Formats: sequence, structure tokens, C-alpha cells
Amino acid sequence: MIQRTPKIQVYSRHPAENGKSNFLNCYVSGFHPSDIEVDLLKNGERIEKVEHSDLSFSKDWSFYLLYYTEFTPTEKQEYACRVNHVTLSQPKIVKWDRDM
Repeated sequence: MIQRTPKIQVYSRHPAENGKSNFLNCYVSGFHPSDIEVDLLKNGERIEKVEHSDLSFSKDWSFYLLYYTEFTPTEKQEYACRVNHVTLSQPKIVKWDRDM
């Protein structure tokens, strides 16, 4: 058996083909087992509609999830990614840095 804690990165991207659109991303990497719970938050509340949830593995024991959706951030909103996994005794909340 192997278990590996996810690394979690939260960032925003503009697709170059539609630069006015803005996507909030949670990249959850190198975890095992694959069982996981991942939400994007807006001021502490789960975002219900996340349009993209892309899972892959490299080695049979290394998983990668890109969890992202279109958003419209304002300076006064707080965005984050919340991850639950067997390796995390408490849910891990990673805040979006506005400049990322």
C-alpha cells in the first residue's frame, strides 16, 4: 500500500481564445489513493456548478485532478479550494491569492 497527500494549487487563467473569460482552478496533484472530495468555495460556500473535473494518473499510484470553472471575481470576494482525503485529518482549505 502507498498513500500520498495531495499538493493543492489554486489559480486563475484566461483562455487565450477568449481572454475576457476567467477560470478558477484547483490543481490537486500526486495523491493516492484516488478517493477524494474537492470543492471550489466562494466566501466559504461550495460552488455547485464546476464545469470541468479532469482526472489522470501517471504511475498507477499517482493521481492528478484539475477542477476548474468560469468565474467572475471581485476584490471583496474570497475564493478557495477545499480538499478532503484519507491523508488529511482535517479538510484542507487553500485560498486563492487575487494575484494568482
